[PDB]
Amino acid sequence: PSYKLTYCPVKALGEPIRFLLSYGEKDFEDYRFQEGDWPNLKPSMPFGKTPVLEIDGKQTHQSVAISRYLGKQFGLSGKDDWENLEIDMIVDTISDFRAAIANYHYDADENSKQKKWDPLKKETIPYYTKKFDEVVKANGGYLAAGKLTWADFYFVAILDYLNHMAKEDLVANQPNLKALREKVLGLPAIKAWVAKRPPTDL
Amino acid sequence: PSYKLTYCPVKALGEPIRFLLSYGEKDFEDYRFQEGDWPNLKPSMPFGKTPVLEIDGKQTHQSVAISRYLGKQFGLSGKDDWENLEIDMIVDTISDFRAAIANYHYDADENSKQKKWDPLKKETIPYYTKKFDEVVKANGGYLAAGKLTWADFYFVAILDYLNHMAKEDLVANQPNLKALREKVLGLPAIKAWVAKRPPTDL
Repeated sequence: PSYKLTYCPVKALGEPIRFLLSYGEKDFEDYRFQEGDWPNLKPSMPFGKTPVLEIDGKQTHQSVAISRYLGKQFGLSGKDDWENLEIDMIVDTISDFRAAIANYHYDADENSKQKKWDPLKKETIPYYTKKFDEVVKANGGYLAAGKLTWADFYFVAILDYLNHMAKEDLVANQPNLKALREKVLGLPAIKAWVAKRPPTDL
Repeated sequence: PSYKLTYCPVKALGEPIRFLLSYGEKDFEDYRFQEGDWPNLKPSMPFGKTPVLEIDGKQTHQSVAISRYLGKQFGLSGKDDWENLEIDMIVDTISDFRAAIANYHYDADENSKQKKWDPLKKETIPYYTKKFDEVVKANGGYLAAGKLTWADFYFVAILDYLNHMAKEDLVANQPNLKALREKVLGLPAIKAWVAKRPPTDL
């Protein structure tokens, strides 16, 4: 169909969608709006945020919801309700992890922000990176359902965004996560997209 | 099929699951841990948080992922992929709304917290409540897919928690949302549950 993605000129929450559409070998317009273009676009987005993926004229939003839908379209979802649960559960956990990082990163009060630095690095980050690595090992190198799913694509696609905010390489000391990253980035459709895409830090 | 729910002695993020199980005419152990016991429970949860739902022994977590699953079990999901996407998008949007509220409410610094009050009350709350009201009206009194779905159970179940944090009845002046609440709370299984459940401010 006709796909048009609208998002920031970075990877972040748009990248999982770009990863998935690529893997599905679907052509899509990759519209990246300029900084001064946003006040113009915001009012026409369903809840004033992006990513927004137009699918045959119809607006869709929410990076996770879209990723799940596209996952089912391209054969990357569970075989049954329970596998889809396992996928959904771990991705919402990725979101919790992102929220913990973003809570420091986007904090506008320097005093309060600095207060969150130590806890993030000393408790939160080590905890999740470990738990996630355990989960990956337990599924034989995947995040859920003992196989490659749209969660692996979502996770790896936003990883640079997570690293940038956390100011560290989150999977460097986590071998199963590191291998999952290498694996997903190693898939041809992704490898091909990654060599094409604009380089950004997020 | 056995069910055992583990969560705080409040409504909040556990309530959606209690609502759906009730609606599905399923008995379940509603375990509510005491404050002093949490330090020892935490490590036994998949990622150190509740709600956790044991489904025939198998642990599940993440309020939204669990609700999507149960919703499909009890005939409260989409007829196809597009409809389930529609439901998914509106629920993740509710999560965004909750995060904006929670950002103020859990701000431990009275200085940063106060900066967040006015924007929350003047911009965020009116924005989301009006938008959700439009959607519910445009869907004939439901949050998605023109029919009752698990989105409606999720929204109404957490609404008190949202009201407590926002320090106001958020739907008091949104008639389509107010009618949705009364509709869900009206349901026999819910009404029975609401009468039976321990009462809390959130």
